[PDB]
Amino acid sequence: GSLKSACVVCLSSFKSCVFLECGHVCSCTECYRALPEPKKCPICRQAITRVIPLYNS
Ligand SMILES: [Zn+2]
Ligand SMILES: [Zn+2]
Repeated sequence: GSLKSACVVCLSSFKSCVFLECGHVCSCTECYRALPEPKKCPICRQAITRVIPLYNS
């Protein structure tokens, strides 16, 4: 289910982040950090104001 579960940026780590405010779950944590500034969601291209773990903190 890699379309559903693999990070859409590297395709090498599982998705692990929720992007706010757009709400999309598309990226692992390393790819988020690596995103060029200003950081935008790979899915919808909205600015990412905050990252929270998909695994509930
Ligand atoms: Zn990744
Ligand atoms: Zn988005």
